[PDB]
Amino acid sequence: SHMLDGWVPWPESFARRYRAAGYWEGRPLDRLLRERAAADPDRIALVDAAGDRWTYAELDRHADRQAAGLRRLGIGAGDRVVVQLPNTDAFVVLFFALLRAGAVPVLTLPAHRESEIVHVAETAGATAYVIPDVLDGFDHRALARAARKAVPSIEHVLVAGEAAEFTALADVDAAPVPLAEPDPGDVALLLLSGGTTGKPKLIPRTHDDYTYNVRASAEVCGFDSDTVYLVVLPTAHNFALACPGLLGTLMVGGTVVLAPTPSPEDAFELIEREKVTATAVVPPVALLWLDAVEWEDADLSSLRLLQVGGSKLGAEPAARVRPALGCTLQQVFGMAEGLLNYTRLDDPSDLVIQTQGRPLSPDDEIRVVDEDGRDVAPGETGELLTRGPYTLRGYYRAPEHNARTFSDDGFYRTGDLVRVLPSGHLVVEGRAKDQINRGGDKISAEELENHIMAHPGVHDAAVVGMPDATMGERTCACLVPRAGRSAPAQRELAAFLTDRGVAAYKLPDRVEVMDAFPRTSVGKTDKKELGRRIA
Ligand SMILES: Nc1ncnc2c1ncn2[C@@H]1O[C@H](COP(=O)(O)OC(=O)c2ccccc2)[C@@H](O)[C@H]1O
Ligand SMILES: [Mg+2]
Repeated sequence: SHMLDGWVPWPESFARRYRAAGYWEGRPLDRLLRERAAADPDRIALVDAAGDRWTYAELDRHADRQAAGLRRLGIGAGDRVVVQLPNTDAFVVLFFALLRAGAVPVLTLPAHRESEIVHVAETAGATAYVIPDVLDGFDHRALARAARKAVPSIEHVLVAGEAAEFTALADVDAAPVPLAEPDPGDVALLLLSGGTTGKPKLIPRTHDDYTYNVRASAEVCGFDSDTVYLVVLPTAHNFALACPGLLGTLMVGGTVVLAPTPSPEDAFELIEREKVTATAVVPPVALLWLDAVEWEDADLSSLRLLQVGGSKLGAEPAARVRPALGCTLQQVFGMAEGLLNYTRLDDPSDLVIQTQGRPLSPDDEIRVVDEDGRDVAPGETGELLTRGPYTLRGYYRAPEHNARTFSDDGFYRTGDLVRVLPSGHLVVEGRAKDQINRGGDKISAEELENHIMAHPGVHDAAVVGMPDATMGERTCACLVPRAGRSAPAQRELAAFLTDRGVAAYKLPDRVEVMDAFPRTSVGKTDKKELGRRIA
């Protein structure tokens, strides 16, 4: 019996291998803090952007108090809680308090709006929603009111700030209570995938596979008690949470330092002030920092490791990382679904510059296949399929999408196009999935098309990616105007999408209007040819 239904557990044969190999160590996710705080209670665990800092024993205690307060509210074993918080200490405490209460965090980003939040809350049948009050000029409590009208299961709303009619997250606090450990083979959290279908999809990560993700990534990244990790991406991003992210920093006893934004203004000062040794960024932020050192005077010398992932860093800026930033580059080809590829920190610089890494686990299995599903010859380009000790066997409550996306023997189809080199390192060559990668931000084309076509002037919509030198891809919305009406232009369509509740990173960069969409045989919209007609 598993505490949650709607997910697809590993076959018992694989489970026994991964336990025998020491990958699945049988420990709840919250135990990495409990254990580090018992051994190093007085070490500084967490620093925020203001300079406020907390020990391991203070983090562990506060998480115990907030787990107790959550239970006084009825948020307990197996309930799903949508979490949408900025890079604050409030997120870190709530993450471990939800785990210790038995609740399942459903992690969303600050940029997500009503469309994403309502669907994610509905799919998970979430019983609570955790928000800030106002962030980047948006009042998230308005969003929480709209979410509660569409999703009746939401009983509580916890606000990191002025809670209005809702519950203040700071008041969720009570004397610690003995709370039962969860089964380590159960789902610990739900991640939001970037998406390839009309509706976002949630990824269950179990305690055993996510601990191993964190533990093995910290080993390969040299994370130790002397690591000062700067959280530049959102705390809810798998990359900054667990690869090794903040959980890996806390697992080994380093210091987590929270950045409010990735701008040099904020990031470079925290690196100088806190003596940050490691961080992780997307390539657009990499290029910015690579530029900004020529007019910023911050001392960044404590930097030892810059991870760059989410999209492919080019070889020319990759080669600039050591001269400009004085640190080692690690390319990270990962996914919230599982498989992580890392360059090794002592790889020859050729491989750190030209490749996106090699798999994290000895039991990560890699297949590269052609259109006919057939394995390619060595060193040819095909679609990557993967199976392993921390890669999901199925999305959460998405059986139709599961039947298209995983092979009969359990291989997850990444939708990425790759080459495997003789050393085992991968080179990302492109994408088979219909998903735009806008500076690391993933845009499901089908989701956005369903949004655009709901506009009264749009009949059909085909969303196509465009190369961009600094963003990697931008978004073009190709529109067939509704019969005898005028399709909207770029600013009006963007305004319609915002009020419909679409995250701002999914707003099209460009609008193209045409009479019909190029079609292949079988009658599907040819977006390879649109990529040409719109050029
Ligand atoms: N270094 C890279 N080069 C080229 N493409 C990369 C890449 N890293 C991710 N990708 C692409 O993002 C997809 C997964 O994105 P996701 O938002 O779930 O998480 C990371 O994006 C993510 C999660 C954990 C660690 C790192 C990135 C991958 O399938 C791939 O298409
Ligand atoms: Mg340095």
